[PDB]
Amino acid sequence: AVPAPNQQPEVFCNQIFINNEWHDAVSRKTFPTVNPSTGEVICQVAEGDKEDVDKAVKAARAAFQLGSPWRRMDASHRGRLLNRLADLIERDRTYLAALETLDNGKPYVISYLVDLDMVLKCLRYYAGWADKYHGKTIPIDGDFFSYTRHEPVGVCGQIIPWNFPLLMQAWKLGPALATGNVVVMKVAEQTPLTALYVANLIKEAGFPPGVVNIVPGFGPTAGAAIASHEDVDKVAFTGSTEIGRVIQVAAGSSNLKRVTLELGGKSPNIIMSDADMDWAVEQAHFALFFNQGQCCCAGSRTFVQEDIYDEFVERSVARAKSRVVGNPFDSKTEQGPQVDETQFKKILGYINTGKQEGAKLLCGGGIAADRGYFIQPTVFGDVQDGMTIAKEEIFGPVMQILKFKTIEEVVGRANNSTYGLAAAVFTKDLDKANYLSQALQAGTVWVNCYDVFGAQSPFGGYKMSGSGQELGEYGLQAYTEVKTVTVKVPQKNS
Amino acid sequence: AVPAPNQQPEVFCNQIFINNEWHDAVSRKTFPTVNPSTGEVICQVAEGDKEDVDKAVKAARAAFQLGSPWRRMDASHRGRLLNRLADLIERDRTYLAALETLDNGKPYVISYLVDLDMVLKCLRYYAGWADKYHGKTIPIDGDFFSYTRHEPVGVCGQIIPWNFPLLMQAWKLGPALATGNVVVMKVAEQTPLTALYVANLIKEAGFPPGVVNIVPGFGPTAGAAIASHEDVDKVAFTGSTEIGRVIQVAAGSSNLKRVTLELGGKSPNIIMSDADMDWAVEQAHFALFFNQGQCCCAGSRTFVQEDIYDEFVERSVARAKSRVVGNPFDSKTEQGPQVDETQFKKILGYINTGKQEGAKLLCGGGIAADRGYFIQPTVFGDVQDGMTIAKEEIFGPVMQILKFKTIEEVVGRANNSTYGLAAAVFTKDLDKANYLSQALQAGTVWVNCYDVFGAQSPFGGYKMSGSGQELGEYGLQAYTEVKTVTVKVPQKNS
Amino acid sequence: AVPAPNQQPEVFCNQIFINNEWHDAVSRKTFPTVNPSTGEVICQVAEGDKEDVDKAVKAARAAFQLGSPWRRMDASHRGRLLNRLADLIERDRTYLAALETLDNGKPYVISYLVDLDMVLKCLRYYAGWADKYHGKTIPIDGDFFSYTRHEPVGVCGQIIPWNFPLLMQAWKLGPALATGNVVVMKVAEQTPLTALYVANLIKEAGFPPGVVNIVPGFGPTAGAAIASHEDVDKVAFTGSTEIGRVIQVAAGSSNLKRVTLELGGKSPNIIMSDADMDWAVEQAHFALFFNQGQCCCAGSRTFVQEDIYDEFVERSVARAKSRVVGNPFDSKTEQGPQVDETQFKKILGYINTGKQEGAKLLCGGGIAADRGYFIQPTVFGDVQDGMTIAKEEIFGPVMQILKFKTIEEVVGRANNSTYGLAAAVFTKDLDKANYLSQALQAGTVWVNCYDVFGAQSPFGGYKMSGSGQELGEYGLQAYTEVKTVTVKVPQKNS
Amino acid sequence: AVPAPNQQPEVFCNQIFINNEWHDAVSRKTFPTVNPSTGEVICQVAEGDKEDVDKAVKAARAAFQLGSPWRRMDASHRGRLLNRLADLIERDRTYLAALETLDNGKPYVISYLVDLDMVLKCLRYYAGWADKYHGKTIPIDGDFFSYTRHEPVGVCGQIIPWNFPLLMQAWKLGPALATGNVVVMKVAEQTPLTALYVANLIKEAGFPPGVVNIVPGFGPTAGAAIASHEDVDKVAFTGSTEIGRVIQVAAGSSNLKRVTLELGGKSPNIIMSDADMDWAVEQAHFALFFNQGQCCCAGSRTFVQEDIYDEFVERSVARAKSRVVGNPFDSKTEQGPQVDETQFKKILGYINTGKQEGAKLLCGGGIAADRGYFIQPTVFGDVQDGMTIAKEEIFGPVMQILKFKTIEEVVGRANNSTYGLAAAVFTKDLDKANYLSQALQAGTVWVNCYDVFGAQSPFGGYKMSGSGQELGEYGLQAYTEVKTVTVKVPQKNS
Repeated sequence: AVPAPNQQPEVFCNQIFINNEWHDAVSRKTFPTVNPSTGEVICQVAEGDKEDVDKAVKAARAAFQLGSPWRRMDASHRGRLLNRLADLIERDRTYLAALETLDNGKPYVISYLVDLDMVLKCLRYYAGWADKYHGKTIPIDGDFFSYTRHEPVGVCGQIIPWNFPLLMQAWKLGPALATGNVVVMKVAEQTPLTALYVANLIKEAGFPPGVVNIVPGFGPTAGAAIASHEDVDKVAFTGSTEIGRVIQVAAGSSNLKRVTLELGGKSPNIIMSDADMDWAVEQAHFALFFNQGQCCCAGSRTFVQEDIYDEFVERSVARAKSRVVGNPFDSKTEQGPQVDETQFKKILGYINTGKQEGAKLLCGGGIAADRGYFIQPTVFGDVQDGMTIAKEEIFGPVMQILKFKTIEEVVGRANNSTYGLAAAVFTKDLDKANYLSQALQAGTVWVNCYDVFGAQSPFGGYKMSGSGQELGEYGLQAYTEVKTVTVKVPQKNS
Repeated sequence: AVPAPNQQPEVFCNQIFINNEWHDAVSRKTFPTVNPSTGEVICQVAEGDKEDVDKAVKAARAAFQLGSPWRRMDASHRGRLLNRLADLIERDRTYLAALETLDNGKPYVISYLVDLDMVLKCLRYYAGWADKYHGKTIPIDGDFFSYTRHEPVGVCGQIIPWNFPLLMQAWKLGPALATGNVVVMKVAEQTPLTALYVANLIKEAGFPPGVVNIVPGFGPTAGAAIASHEDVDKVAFTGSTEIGRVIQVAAGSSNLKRVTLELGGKSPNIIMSDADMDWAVEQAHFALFFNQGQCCCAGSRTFVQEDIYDEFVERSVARAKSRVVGNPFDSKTEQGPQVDETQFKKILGYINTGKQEGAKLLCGGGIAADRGYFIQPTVFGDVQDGMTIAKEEIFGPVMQILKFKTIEEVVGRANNSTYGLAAAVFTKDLDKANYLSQALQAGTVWVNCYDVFGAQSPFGGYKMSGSGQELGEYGLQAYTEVKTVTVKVPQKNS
Repeated sequence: AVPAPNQQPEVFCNQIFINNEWHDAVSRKTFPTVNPSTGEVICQVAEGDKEDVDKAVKAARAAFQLGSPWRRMDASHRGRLLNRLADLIERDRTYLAALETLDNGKPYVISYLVDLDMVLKCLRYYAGWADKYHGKTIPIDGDFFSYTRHEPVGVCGQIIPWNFPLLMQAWKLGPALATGNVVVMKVAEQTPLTALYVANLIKEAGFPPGVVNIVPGFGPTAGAAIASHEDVDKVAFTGSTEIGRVIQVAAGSSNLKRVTLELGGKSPNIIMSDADMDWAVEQAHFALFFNQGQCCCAGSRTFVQEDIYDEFVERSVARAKSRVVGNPFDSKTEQGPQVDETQFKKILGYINTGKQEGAKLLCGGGIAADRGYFIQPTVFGDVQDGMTIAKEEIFGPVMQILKFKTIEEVVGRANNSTYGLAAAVFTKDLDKANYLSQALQAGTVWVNCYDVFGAQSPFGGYKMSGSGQELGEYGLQAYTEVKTVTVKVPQKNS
Repeated sequence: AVPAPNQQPEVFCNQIFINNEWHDAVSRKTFPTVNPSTGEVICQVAEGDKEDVDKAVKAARAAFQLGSPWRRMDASHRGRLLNRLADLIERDRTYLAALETLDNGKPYVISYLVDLDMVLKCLRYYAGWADKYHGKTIPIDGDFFSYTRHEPVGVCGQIIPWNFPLLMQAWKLGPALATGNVVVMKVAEQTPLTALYVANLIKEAGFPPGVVNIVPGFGPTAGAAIASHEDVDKVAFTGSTEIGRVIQVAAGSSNLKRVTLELGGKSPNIIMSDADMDWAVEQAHFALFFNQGQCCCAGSRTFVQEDIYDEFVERSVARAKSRVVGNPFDSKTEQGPQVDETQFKKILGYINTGKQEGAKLLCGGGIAADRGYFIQPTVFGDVQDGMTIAKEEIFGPVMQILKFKTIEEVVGRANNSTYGLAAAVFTKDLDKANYLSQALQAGTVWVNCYDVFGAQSPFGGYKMSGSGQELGEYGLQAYTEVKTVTVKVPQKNS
């Protein structure tokens, strides 16, 4: 049941949001955001820079000041506000679902039923954490009373990617606002629209000004300015592992601000011989092709037991070949366009490599439309560990199927990586399930499923997949400062 | 590798322990504790009464007075004391292993390698909990500072059975002492020796007088006294499903003191068709025959799938037929005698019942010795739910094997009981394992194992199997009082 | 700013609520519920007995069936529904505020701005706990995977008082429904109306039938039946210190069900010489007189240091003499009538006793109106520890003001009580505030404030003040079953 | 009770510790360690470089290999070893305390009763954590079983400063080893000796080889090697606020490893007029002069209310004049030498700096002995906020006393700092303490005490005092990896 979408929704916000006010870039410069389906320009947006960031950072600090409305306000009320924002976004659910599809290109039915469901659940989840994250009282030695304060970290720099525009915004705002922090958020130049409108609903929710500031622009400028700002207490970056090094390097060189990173991966989806064929075939397909393959934890490495390899591939190629590519607003469409031309050509260049590298091209491999950034659902067979496509994150509709024999083999090959964001195991065996979920060096291991995220379930990565987690209770840690207060008492008793 | 035991351990203690001092029964009355292997008197024991109990409560009450050494005592020092006690106990491990065997009858190997092993770990485990059970600080509405204190409940009465004299003493003292309570313990008339000697080590450990008081005697008097005393803040009793209520009523009529209970069961052992036969066979035998059948969580109902019944049964009979019964001090001895004659004829009585009821006796079924309380390992086959041996806890080396076809059937038959202390499933299938562990109404579900107890692993029970928990972090709850302190402050800030 | 009250609200529910269906008593018997403002009979109400409780429990048990909608419901969905209930309550806030006044007598202004406010926040608070109450994974010894399940406890009997009809029901339902339990609630005969109407909203919110069953009636009939029921897993009773015991034996003598008690007290309010007169006096007045003095934790023992005693006493009388008593619906009315004649004659009888005992009657001491159950704000001075009025909870608008000299002294006298529900200390000294806050044997200690409850803050009592606590995260414990699942794994690694 | 020390303790360890083996530098290079009391060379010590570090890292990685002794080791057993290690350290308490003063310069009496006491307390505390850091089970939406695993981070690099050689080592090893990590530790060129001797005990303790590896040497070499190594999973650096920056970038450019920082401070000690003068003055002296001024959290900023300033100043200057400087092995000595010549000149330059700035030198201000790096207890008065001595951490026995008027004023002046490690308030008023403990922007606030550290008490910092904390349960956060495991289940039920 998905409400009919407005295929050309009108855009109301396209500037810089500061102190619950809409501003032009200081420079007066703007950038265009494009429809990835047509290549056409949707509209112009304010191009924020250092001076816009400072303005935003000045607004946040003063809103984070002791005695300020936001700082004094009940922890319970912060959650009421978060619930309100949830209420209003739901009110604007059909519109936002269409605008997200318009700028990002993901099919509307997904935008409505998945992305916007997940946004509502995440904000409502964190509303419930607002007054339920407690510090401790500590039975310290001697005649002393010791307790801890879990205060907000402060002015939080937040940079999010384009693959899940709205839900990334929610994943960040949730714990930061539930914990009493203020935010200056940097949104992706490819998909800044839905976040700019939500800032409107942030305003409509009742949130005081300066608590959430969004500065649209470009990474190296706005993004870098935040990463370098001397009055920013923490920066959360989600995006290319390349810029990540940039963020951490600038961060130590600015003020030693608190830095958490959530980068890419090359997630292994391991199908053991005793797996349910039909189910593993469909979850494997979803695992890689979901969101036009542009998922942090896409199952881009399909290991299949040799005894079943041929059948699995067969069904996967059949499955892949049936995937409907086209208008995201068309109910039948399973896959919309790639986010942008650069990414578009990047994936094509990967496929090209895969071919020359010797991987067996079984289907797709080229452009799926003369218009927009469409790429055919591509499946490579007989993929090797050394192949470029089997090592580098493609972030596209390119499926990699590797052949293995034993469980000891797949663990080492799966774990032989610089990444460790996610992984999955398909098997009926209890000991196989447990062996693997323990042995795989991943921040998330799915068993007989894939891409199952819960508002209560954390999402963190290992190795070069970064640090820190998202969702669940763990999220509140990186947005909180712990203060210990140890008071001298007349005489301690148990 | 077990050190040669003293088959004739000398007993140093047989009096009443109050305020780190040994007292004579106020009545001057004593009773004999007897070796279940020979049936002769070990020694005379002070027979505590109400008058001795009152002494103990008064001694305890004073040790818990605000400002006392124990109450002013550092939380971490509390752990050192239990850790010291552990260290003292290890020093006397060989001595204590002999004494427990002498009074209880369990093989010296098990006493040394199992029972005492878990005593050290329980005490060492809870020693680490002493200063790590935190209170909270709560982001309450209004300009207030709210935090909780986890205070000791106060004077705690503890009644423990005879099947695990030392381990039970440790399960109870573990959470009690680490969390700062004081204790008046009543030990089993059948097995008082090891507990009395341990009180002595507590003396040497450095525990302030009154902190632990032990009053040997019988239930209706001593036990009743603790249960009825109007200055007893808590009473922890483990044992008969019958007497437990007496506690709930006797205490619920006195001063509404805290009562948690850990009572008997009829725990079902479910063997699925795809389980490892050899493993299942040896585990099922252990699950029921462990500690001469004298276990609360004995797998007293072995459910076996039709497809594997015959082979499982055959394998079961030989294993039991091979089980070595005799002098507990014999290295080769697998099973000692029942704790006393009352138990011995009682179990004899049950075996008889099955025979009449039509259960197929497959082995054992009679007395294995003309001296001591030895009973033959016995196996009943083709057992049906409605039989008495399938309904009442036998607490002896009598095995019940039931046959089933579907998992939905065994779920219902397994759950159709007044008990719910534990349960087990043996299977290689993941989905069965998850299904059964969830569907089963038991406090503890073992999968592909049995009697797997962790000091860190909690021990609770459903229905009439008792309330409250033992072991793990959950144990400290029942021995802690939560006091909320709410403070007015100038101006509340996040 | 309170909306105009409807002094004669219509009654829409007055029967027995089972399976979201309205039923008459099996016997078809009914009882009258009275307006304490006129004494006149408001309406007739179904008189539930054992037979009706059998009905409800059978509906509850079936609602708790494994595979049932309530059992299968997303934990997050349980939270959505509690939020739905609060929303519908908010829509009917003015109505419920008026029916609560008519049935109970409490001032309309208080019912609206306090009672239903706290009702709404409590429900919204626990809605957020719904999917945040986690079990643990345990690093147990050996090659095992051990974790716990925090399952619902099951069929929960809830017997609630009349002093906070709506808040009490919300206080019980919140955590219970949040942990996935099903409820059979016994409401006060004096106050059945507002809770029955909520029953309508429970149905309207979307709760599956049989998840909540409310059987209004009388204690010895309805109440005892619940307390003795063999298929009830837990009984939560709140009220009379006398009746509480009936519960503990009835349940301990029934099926070993889990039993929580919430009984009265005689909470000491300690005012030190260096306290703020203005603040202390106004709080000391509030502490006892709130809700017509019918609060379990009312500060019925006012200790005032000798140096400030007289000035305080003088001011307290003036304050109470000025307290406006009358029509609860009048904005200027400060104190309405007592809940009923039973309570009415009871407290007069207590005033009588206090006179005979030699307590200094300083104001009031009699009837405040010829119609209804109004009693004058009463103040007794020079109260002594041995006096009846200083030992038994009056639950009326009767204030006791005692004299003391040292901080060492008031602690002994304050803790010299059978109860331990609440306490308070008023002072500007840090060491005095900490010293007393620790040494006071009460589940709740207020500093420079009184009756400060946060839904996030637990509410429990010491000694004979009952067990467990209400509100907070500790509130989820009493409605949870801990299941331990320990699984054998190929090879354990850190 | 202090045992007389060995004033010329023998050195038994002086090389590089890898896999429980003592090795020479690859280069065979050594460096001399100096006695800061005599200025003479104590002995030669192996000078590790990149190559020696690479060896240690591989040996660390090897001990962390899945299926290794340390990885298979029971969490509770991990605790036995830490408890064992502490035991061995206690046994060598007098020797290690002598060596620390010899190498560090702090008074033996303090080394013995403070540092080594604290070292023991840290180890035994974290021993009890080993098996108490639980993961959680999470009520995720859908038919799934979701849980998280808290695995070790891996190879943990630890660079420690010289002011608390043994205590700093413990603070790092404790949490690291309790959670199952392996260590490659860099000890200070000034104070490598006692840390090396412990390595010997670690072996006698029984830790599997490679679990802890200690590399003596220099910062630009060993430290930089560790921070840049591609196989070190996390780097924790403690020391110079300047160097702290170098680590974060090298780590950002190396392998994006986890980096926690603990830098310098300029902690404000705020004395209110109503504080206890005598207590305040002796604590204020201690707050700064402890450990020859060489504490990151030194009360280097003493704010005194104008009404009591003159007397406080009067009292503090005398107190310092009476402070004994000399041979740390002489019991009467309160203050030994600074750690070295670098530190020695640094403090002289700072004392000169304040002199030039116009700060009133009230006592000391020069060299205190011709031999070794002894410096006169120095007290500056009428210090202004803009002065360098009021802004930069001197890390010497140099006291700065500032004057203030109101509580709101000192709050802004105190918080106006790049540091936020600690703070303290002296007052008898409840509202002032609570107001200030909340408003002070510090990782740790003391009330009426200073330098009160408990193993159970977390130790972190605000602003440019670094990230992450030490001690408490919060100390384990940095040494833990969170893995979420999400399993498809037949049908989820509560």
